[PDB]
Amino acid sequence: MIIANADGCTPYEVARGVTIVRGEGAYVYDAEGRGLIDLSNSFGSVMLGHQDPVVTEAVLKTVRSGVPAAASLDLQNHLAEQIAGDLPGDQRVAFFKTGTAATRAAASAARQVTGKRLIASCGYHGYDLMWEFTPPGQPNSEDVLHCYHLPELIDQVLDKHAHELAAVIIAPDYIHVSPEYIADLFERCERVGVVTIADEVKHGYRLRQGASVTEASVVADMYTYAKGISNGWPLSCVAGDERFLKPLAEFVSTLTFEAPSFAAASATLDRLAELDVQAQLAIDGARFVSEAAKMISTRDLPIEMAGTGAAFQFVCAEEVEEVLLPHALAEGLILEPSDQQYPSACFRGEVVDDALERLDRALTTMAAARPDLVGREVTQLDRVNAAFCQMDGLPGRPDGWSLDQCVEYVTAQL
Amino acid sequence: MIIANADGCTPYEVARGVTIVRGEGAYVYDAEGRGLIDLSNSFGSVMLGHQDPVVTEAVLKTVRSGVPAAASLDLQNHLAEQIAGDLPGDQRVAFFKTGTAATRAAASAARQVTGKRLIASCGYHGYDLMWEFTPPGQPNSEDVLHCYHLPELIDQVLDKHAHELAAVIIAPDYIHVSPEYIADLFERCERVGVVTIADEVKHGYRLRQGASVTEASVVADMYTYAKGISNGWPLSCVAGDERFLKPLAEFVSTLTFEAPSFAAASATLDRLAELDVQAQLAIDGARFVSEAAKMISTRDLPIEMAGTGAAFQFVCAEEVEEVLLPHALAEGLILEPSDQQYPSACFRGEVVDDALERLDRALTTMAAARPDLVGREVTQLDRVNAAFCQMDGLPGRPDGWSLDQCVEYVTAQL
Ligand SMILES: CN[C@@H]1[C@@H](O)[C@@H](O[C@@H]2[C@@H](O)[C@H](O[C@H]3O[C@H]([C@@H](C)O)[C@@H](O)[C@H](O)[C@H]3N)[C@@H](N)C[C@H]2N)OC[C@]1(C)O
Ligand SMILES: CN[C@@H]1[C@@H](O)[C@@H](O[C@@H]2[C@@H](O)[C@H](O[C@H]3O[C@H]([C@@H](C)O)[C@@H](O)[C@H](O)[C@H]3N)[C@@H](N)C[C@H]2N)OC[C@]1(C)O
Ligand SMILES: Cc1ncc(COP(=O)(O)O)c(CN)c1O
Ligand SMILES: Cc1ncc(COP(=O)(O)O)c(CN)c1O
Ligand SMILES: [Cl-]
Ligand SMILES: [Cl-]
Ligand SMILES: [Cl-]
Repeated sequence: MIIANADGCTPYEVARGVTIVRGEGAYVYDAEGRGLIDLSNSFGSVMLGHQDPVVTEAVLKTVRSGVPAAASLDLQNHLAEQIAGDLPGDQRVAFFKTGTAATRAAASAARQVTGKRLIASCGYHGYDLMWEFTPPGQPNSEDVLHCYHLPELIDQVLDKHAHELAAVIIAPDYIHVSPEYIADLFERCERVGVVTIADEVKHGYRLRQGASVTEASVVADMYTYAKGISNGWPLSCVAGDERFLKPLAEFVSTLTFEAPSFAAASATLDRLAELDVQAQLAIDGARFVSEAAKMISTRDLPIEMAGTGAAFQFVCAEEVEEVLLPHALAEGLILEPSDQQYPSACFRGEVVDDALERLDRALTTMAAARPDLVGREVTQLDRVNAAFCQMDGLPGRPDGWSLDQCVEYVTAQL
Repeated sequence: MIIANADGCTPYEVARGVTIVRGEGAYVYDAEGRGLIDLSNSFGSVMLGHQDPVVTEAVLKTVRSGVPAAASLDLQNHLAEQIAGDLPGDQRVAFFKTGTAATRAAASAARQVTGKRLIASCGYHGYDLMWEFTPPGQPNSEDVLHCYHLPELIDQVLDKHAHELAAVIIAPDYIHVSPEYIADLFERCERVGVVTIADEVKHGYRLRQGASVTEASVVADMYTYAKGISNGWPLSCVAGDERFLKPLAEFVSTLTFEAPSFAAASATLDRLAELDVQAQLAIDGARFVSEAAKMISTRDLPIEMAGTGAAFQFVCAEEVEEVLLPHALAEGLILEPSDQQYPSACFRGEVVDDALERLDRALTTMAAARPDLVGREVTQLDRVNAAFCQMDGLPGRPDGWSLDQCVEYVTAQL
């Protein structure tokens, strides 16, 4: 086709054989009027639900005013205050339009302050070539080294380059590793004096009202947000200590301060607080995951639930996931492949029961269509592969694997 | 304040002492209800006028549908077809959210295809550190060399690095240099086989329905657009030959394909065609500039008009511009400093006469407030300084200047 970039982080791939035309709350609707429970939510950018009435009213009033970009100083500063006030310490906030822009800007700030170039990384930070994964110990074309969330690989990069690193940037994750495991990655870098960036683009405002790493007893020099803050409107930020944010003074685009996205984001943060969204998702998602695990068990299918609350995953072999996903779609349940699911604030009350009923039907048709899968075992390699897709790293060194085997595994995935 | 990035390319700086609350058509309105003719138009991102009724209806319908990101395949492909169809050749289109993202992506594509790193540049391509200006012959921190629109500096970089360059990226401009001058910059690079990027972020869809360089008898391997295509909504693109666009397949963000901006952009391109916008601006802007020059002449003030149509500039010393701009604001006319003005499609009919009447009053109060300025001469250095701010380069080597003097001048501006 003529659109060159319809690949990568594009959501709703399971539904490419149907046509989605409307979204409302927890549901999206196809061209035939069928409602589907949406667990993609634009890859987690929709934290409140589609067409949230308060976000929509704020955007509509802003559009109808016609106020041009960079004129709504009170609103822009207010959103910055909202974001900074949820982080421990004294932060300034620089706004961008995508998560990739925010993470590259955070890295650029660290390079400007330290005068160093090399960056070490765990996780996916966006589409820019600076974030392209290369094997352990091999700097990519923009001088970024990738450590795959392993403390031993962080230790190697620190042993060889601690004096040379502008920063370490870590995307936290908690489905397959603990908060203590994530905190240890940050602390190893802090102890040698390396600037830290907590890449909260995925989890910021999803797991709690602020940065996920705060609850892991971590503080970072800079934090990046995008998905959680704006309910599907294109806004992101770097929030961090003044020393690192001052070099971003001129990091501005013509439409950095277009008003509709600021209105959406400020309303989103207020609504997340008002509806107690992250705490309620912890409860409702836990119920979904526990009941899903029970249904899988009674049907003897080779799937395991991992995680809970706002971030959980159907762990299974690729061959099994390729059956699960179409069977769920046929029952009106949209799941993202090779990733966590992304429930929104609308995944509460009867919506959870509706989703469970649809999953129950999908598991029944799956077992009837593919009886050869009933009784199949989930292997260690299934679990490792599922973790590597979800968190873009290894969930610690798997039991029985040497560090060399970990490096060979990761290299083979690229 | 807590917003770290309120500097740089932020529009409406002349109005930082007043509060703008509404925009409609050619006008914005302050908190006291006063209407001001807007010649910033969000630094030229508003090509149709604030709250264009057709763009607004398309956006509102899209917001009210709640359709999530990446679901409106027909609309996304349609916009790509609209853009590619206005360029000679067979293009594919990769979408981004800001002009800076598009120009960095175009440069990255050239690096991927050629396997080379060094880039040569004329003009401003955005806020990323890769676009930070350094003196002639000094590569910046991301291996970009800056040539300041001078053919002799392009020749030096080609003499030293032609075999090494991934691409040359040129932002065209036509206020202070001719289309033939711009074409020569591209042709010098073509002849030695270097990939060319026409950075049309400012002029694409402003001067004609497509790339400005097309009318200068230029073709480029890639083109970047942003300001002209979306009437203030955050959307940009790289449009170019398949060989260069294929490496951008995975250059995607979660909200690359959020629907409101695509609806705005597709409606904007249709409206620009329907209202014959660029041709009509050529006429109305020419009338404004000619009459403005006449009024300046009768009042004997040290200002010269440069350019015409959709892109013109009040050329004067910084000391004079600092009087002109507040005096124009006091008469309800918003001008951008140290740049061209950016009239929109609403700058037609009686709006042009209204703007001329306001300018006439501002010139009268200026002459009465600052009688010492009456009869002052505009110097060569005034003209060169004005060109350097507007086009981020030299308008050819000024008369009587050596190439060394040009290099020293540019170095002193950084
Ligand atoms: C197979 N090589 C992959 C490479 O393709 C790429 O994978 C990304 C992956 O990281 C992204 O996925 C990542 O980002 C998404 C978010 C963007 O929606 C998160 O939801 C998800 O948890 C995270 N794994 C996915 N969206 C696209 C793949 N091409 O980056 C990591 C990698 C291992 O190098
Ligand atoms: C004084 N050093 C400057 C440096 O500050 C910067 O200048 C930019 C300038 O290029 C931009 O201006 C540029 O981009 C704007 C567009 C973005 O609105 C265009 O309208 C304008 O014609 C163009 N000159 C201006 N918006 C911000 C300055 N800091 O980039 C060029 C430079 C010469 O290195
Ligand atoms: C953790 C993380 N960091 C950064 C990014 C990049 O953000 P974006 O897709 O908005 O460019 C992503 C991908 N969305 C992400 O999940
Ligand atoms: C010619 C040119 N190129 C690229 C850019 C960068 O675009 P943006 O401000 O949208 O990031 C600009 C500045 N807007 C520009 O004028
Ligand atoms: Cl709902
Ligand atoms: Cl009007
Ligand atoms: Cl961006």
